Amino acid sequence: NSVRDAYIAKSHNCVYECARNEYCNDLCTKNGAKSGYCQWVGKYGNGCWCIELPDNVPIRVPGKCH
Repeated sequence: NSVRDAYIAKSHNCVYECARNEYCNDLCTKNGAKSGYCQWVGKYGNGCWCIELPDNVPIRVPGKCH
């Protein structure tokens, strides 16, 4: 469908660095997701992972963050 679990991105192909869960939940839900949390030690380091983020919101994909 139109939603996916994903790292929400900020320009240009960067995760939102994090430490605490509430920050990520706030960020993710503002952007239409159901919830979110801070994933420590993931594919791109520590970043906010959103649950059921709408597909029109950019996400982290393979490539260089800058």
